[PDB]
Amino acid sequence: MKKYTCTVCGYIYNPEDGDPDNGVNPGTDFKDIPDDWVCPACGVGKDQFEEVEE
Ligand SMILES: [Fe+2]
Repeated sequence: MKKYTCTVCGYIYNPEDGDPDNGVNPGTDFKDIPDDWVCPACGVGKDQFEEVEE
């Protein structure tokens, strides 16, 4: 799974860690995160994130 970054603030979503305090368990691919989740650092929608190509 690839990491995704919030293109508004720079936060990085790492699938190995998830975002558990907001219901995203470690091991969740970004596309499977429920679509109403927002960036935990600035609050913008998932549509402002982009795949980080390794
Ligand atoms: Fe953000």
